[PDB]
Amino acid sequence: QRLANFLVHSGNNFGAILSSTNVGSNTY
Amino acid sequence: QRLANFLVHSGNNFGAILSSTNVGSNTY
Amino acid sequence: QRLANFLVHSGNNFGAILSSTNVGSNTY
Amino acid sequence: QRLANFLVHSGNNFGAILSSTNVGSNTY
Amino acid sequence: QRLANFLVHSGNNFGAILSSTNVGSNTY
Amino acid sequence: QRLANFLVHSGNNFGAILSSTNVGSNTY
Amino acid sequence: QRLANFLVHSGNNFGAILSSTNVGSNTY
Amino acid sequence: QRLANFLVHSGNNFGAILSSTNVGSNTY
Amino acid sequence: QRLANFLVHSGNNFGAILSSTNVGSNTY
Amino acid sequence: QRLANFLVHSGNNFGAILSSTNVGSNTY
Repeated sequence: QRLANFLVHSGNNFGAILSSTNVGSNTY
Repeated sequence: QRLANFLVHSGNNFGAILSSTNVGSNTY
Repeated sequence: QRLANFLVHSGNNFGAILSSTNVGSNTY
Repeated sequence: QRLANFLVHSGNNFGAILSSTNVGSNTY
Repeated sequence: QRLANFLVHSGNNFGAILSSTNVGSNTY
Repeated sequence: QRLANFLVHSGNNFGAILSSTNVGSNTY
Repeated sequence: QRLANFLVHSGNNFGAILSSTNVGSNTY
Repeated sequence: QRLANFLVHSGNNFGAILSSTNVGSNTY
Repeated sequence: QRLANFLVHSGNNFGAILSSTNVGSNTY
Repeated sequence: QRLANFLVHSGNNFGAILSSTNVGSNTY
């Protein structure tokens, strides 16, 4: 039913790649 | 039913690539 | 039924590419 | 039903790759 | 039902790869 | 400069009240 | 400069009140 | 500079109150 | 500079109150 | 610079109060 192909070429990674990132950084 | 092909070429990554990022950064 | 081909060439990435980003940044 | 192929080529990784990262960083 | 193939090539890893990382870093 | 008064009366709460909620729910 | 008064009356709470909630729920 | 007063009255709490909650729940 | 007053009245607590909770619950 | 007053009244606590909780619960 569902098919997916992923091909990634990264030289230098400082962020997110195929990732899920959560940052609160709230202030009260 | 659903087919998807992904091909990404990144040299330097400082952000998000194929990612899901959440940032609150709320203030009360 | 649904077919999709993605080909991306990025040199330097500081933002979002094929991503979903959410930022609150609310103020109360 | 669901099929997925992942192929990643990373030279230097300082962030997240195929990962799930959570950071509170809240302030009260 | 569910099939997944993972192939990762990392040279130097300073972050997370196929990982789940949690960091509080809260302040009261 | 900025002044704000909040007064909320809730009987039963199943959603968000004075909150900031983020839901990805993306599909690739 | 900034002043804020919060007064909340909740009977039964099943959601978020004065909170910041993040849910990935992504699918690859 | 910044002043904030919080007063909360909860009878039964099943969710989040003045909290920051992060849930991955990702699928690969 | 920053001042904050918190007053919470809870009868029965099954969730989070003035807390920071992180749950991976990822699937590969 | 930073001042914070916390006053909490709990009858029965089954969750987190002024706490930081981390739960992996990942699956591979």
